[PDB]
Amino acid sequence: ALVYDAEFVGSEREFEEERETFLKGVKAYDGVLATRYLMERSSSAKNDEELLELHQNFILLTGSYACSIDPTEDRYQNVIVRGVNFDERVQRLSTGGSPARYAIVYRRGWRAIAKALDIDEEDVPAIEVRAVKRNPLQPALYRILVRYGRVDLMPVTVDEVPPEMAGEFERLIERYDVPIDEKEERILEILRENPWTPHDEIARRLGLSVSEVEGEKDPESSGIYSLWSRVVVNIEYDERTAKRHVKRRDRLLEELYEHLEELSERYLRHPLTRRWIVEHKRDIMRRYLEQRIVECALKLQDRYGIREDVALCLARAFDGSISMIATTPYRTLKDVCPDLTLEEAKSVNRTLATLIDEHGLSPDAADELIEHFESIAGILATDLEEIERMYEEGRLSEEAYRAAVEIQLAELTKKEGVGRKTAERLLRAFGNPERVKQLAREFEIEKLASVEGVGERVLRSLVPGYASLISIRGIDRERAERLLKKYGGYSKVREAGVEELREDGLTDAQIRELKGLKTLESIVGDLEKADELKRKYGSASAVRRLPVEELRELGFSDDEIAEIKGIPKKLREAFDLETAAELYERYGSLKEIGRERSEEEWKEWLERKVGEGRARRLIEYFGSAGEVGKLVENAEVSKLLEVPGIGDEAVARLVPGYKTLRDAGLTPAEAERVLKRYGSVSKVQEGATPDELRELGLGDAKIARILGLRSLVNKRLDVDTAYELKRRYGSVSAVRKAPVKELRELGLSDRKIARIKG
Repeated sequence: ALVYDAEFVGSEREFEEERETFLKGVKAYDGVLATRYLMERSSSAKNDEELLELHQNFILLTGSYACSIDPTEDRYQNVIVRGVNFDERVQRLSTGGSPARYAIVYRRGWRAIAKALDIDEEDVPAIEVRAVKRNPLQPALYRILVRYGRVDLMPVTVDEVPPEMAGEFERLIERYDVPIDEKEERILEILRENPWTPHDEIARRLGLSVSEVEGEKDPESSGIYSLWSRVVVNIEYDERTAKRHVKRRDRLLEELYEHLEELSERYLRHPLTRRWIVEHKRDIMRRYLEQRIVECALKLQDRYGIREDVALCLARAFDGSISMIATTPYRTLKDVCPDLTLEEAKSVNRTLATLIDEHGLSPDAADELIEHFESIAGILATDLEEIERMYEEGRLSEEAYRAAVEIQLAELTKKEGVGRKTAERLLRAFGNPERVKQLAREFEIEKLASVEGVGERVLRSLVPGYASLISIRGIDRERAERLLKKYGGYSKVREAGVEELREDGLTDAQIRELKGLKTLESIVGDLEKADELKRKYGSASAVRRLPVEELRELGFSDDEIAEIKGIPKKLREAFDLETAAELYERYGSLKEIGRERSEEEWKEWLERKVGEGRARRLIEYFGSAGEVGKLVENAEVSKLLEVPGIGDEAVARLVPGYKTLRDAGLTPAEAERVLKRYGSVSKVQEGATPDELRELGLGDAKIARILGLRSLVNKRLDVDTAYELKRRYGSVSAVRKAPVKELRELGLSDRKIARIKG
């Protein structure tokens, strides 16, 4: 068994009220477990909808009591979870906080707290707060509230859950204006689609690990946990709302149990009473555990390719929890499952994998970092001088200590302009790289520049939008910081009103360059107007290609409108401005504007057959489209082919039957004589004779194809006899069925009769 422990150092009074709080939590979480038990089998739409709400209500109250654990954040010490000291982990965080509540947010973290409070009134006095799918709140936010003991923020009734803490979580994020890095934006993208997307799924879709997605439960980190921490610490604590919540929840917990009892009869023989849950607690927990072990073991095989026996071993030893395994040191994993290979361990523990493969650490040195900092994010969240203090006190080996420092430095030196000495100076002045990165995002340019080594290039790579503004001539460092802070980033500086920027001290040339209004100010002399059009429409091409009515409507004179559209003056007073523009932006220029069946009918007929391009080639070559149409009707193939760009393909599309004759091996001239003489390939097959085709200069081979005789010529019959055989009888098929003696009367030999018949 792994080590869970904690000692209570509060007074006797504080011991009593703390056990009171924890036991209420256990009782609330029993409701989560009991309702979960019922939800395993569906009933009816209205029944399990009522059951779901009850479930969520238990989740809220469990969360609320969890928030109340360790209010003064000093009633516990030496909080140990699975051999790991949580006191040291929470103290390293910039916001600190209760190590007890910190433990609760972890799976089975309640075990350390239950031991400290001597909870023995119930078999498995669990309090969990990691519900995802059925959580009435945004799951990450829910855990962060518990972490920060926000009794004031945690709702005590599903009906009183603010949308901004659930589906509309975006409203809460935008309300307090916190810095958000690129990775966090990628995560929020997924969560906007589905706020209740599991973190393993988010990681899978972003090509990240769970740890990268989650981050530390502190503002100075990166991930969804860090983002929510960044928001929540900005929300002032409401003591009155907290006390109202505390005043109401005990009574609410009883109502939920009364509701549970009545609703349970709708699902079972006997009601689910408080007494029933307590007595069957151990069996309910075991049932949950065994089915989690199965699912976990399968996942270890499917996703991580771990052997079955090893997977089953790991799953049981760690409560069927992948996230518990993924944060467990290699040695601890190998102690409970000796058959585990390092590659298998590196497969599930991405932190271990990265520390070894991407940072050349030994497994033992990596295990030090995992036990002390949990992940890379933990190292980045930790102040440099704190890591150095840990080394001096002999609580970190040399290999582990130096690797920590290198990881902390590399986070900054990967930026252009930042060397080791400058990176180190930034860490000593601002603690950790995450703080340094957040200062840049808050545009604290002067603050960062107070450090030696931090000049223009460093500021260009660290501070978002700084390089963009400082590139504009006449804008120095001081003004860049003012503009960035005032409007909240480069893009919003660029969106600011013209008059605003002028009174900020910017020149019209600077504003023009900022908004890219150059080509639009050339079109119209005003800058505000040019910006309004850039805003209202899209580009210079959009304003230019606008209808003339709307341009006059915008306040443009007809002189300007023609100038904008580029309409020359012999076109302006020749027509009205409406038609003058219509004709100009239809053709290239002025001189290109200088451009049984009728002419237009023949034109559109040609454009349908050979295309508009090839048709114009024909119209230009000859007199008109009516002349081309006259050649087509007379099967003048050769003369049509005299046109450059017009080959067999186009001619075949123009004159019917030509392709057929070309396929049969006839030259264009030969096909022309046939089409002229007979009119159509159909009438050729129906009426033309071999003697007539030989007159047109055709050889016996082509004639066979033309008359469709090759199905008889192949039987070593000549064209003449095949033609006569195909004529007297219906078709080629009918000849084969003809009487033998009837063939003999026609003069056919026994060998030819044999070839025909078989």
